[PDB]
Amino acid sequence: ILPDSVDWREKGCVTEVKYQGSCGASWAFSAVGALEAQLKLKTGKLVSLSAQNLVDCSTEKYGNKGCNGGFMTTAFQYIIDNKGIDSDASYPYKAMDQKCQYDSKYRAATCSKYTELPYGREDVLKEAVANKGPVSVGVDARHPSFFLYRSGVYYEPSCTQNVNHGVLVVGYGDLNGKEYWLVKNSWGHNFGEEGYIRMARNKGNHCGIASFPSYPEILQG
Ligand SMILES: CS(=O)(=O)N1CCc2c(c(-c3ccc(Cl)c(C#Cc4cccc(CNCc5ccccc5)c4)c3)nn2CCCN2CCOCC2)C1
Repeated sequence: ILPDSVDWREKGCVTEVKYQGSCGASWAFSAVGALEAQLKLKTGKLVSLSAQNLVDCSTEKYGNKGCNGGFMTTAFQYIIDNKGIDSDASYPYKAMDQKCQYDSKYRAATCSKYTELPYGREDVLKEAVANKGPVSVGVDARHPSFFLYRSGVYYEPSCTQNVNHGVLVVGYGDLNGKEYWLVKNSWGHNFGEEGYIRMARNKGNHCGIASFPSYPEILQG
């Protein structure tokens, strides 16, 4: 039924790794990354979407607090309600809270719907990654080992299933008997493997990778 390995970068569905800096905007980068892939699949164009638009505009009404944190689910609902999100090129990332400056002239995507997956189900997450595209997730990143990660399949014995950092699952695989999730972070290219981390998969929802998964869709019409 499902492929043993997936890597959506190979289909040209994933934009360059971004750098969040001192603004706690991982939630926004995680949401735009998932939508960028659906935009590519639908239109054939790969376009970075504006994380800053989410930080500045998907705020208290959506239970978000910009650089202090937020949620991918309500970021998607903002895009739905707003009938768009701007390109990153038109509305670039400044790592600061700003006045909402959404301009529909520069709309680069819409969102038709989003779907939340069941907590802790790594099987369901695997299916969504294979059959839908990259999936927005949270992870527990409050361990020095995460910040210091350079390469390999990451396993942190003190990790919890409680999440605090948004990332994007762009694939999965197995390196000689160690299964992993292929994860895009937003701490620049100097983090991990060119901005990516391979995180232990089917090890009991390691670091809460499958705790709160969601993905958007852009439908024909
Ligand atoms: C602990 S937990 O794991 O048990 N869990 C408690 C329940 C929970 C968590 C996450 C979640 C999923 C994915 C991510 Cl990436 C994050 C995150 C994060 C993050 C990223 C950067 C910075 C901070 C710092 N935080 C401060 C803050 C204050 C105010 C708002 C936001 C952030 C947090 C959280 N989803 N759900 C369920 C949805 C809750 N609802 C969201 C609203 O309306 C609809 C319902 C966390």
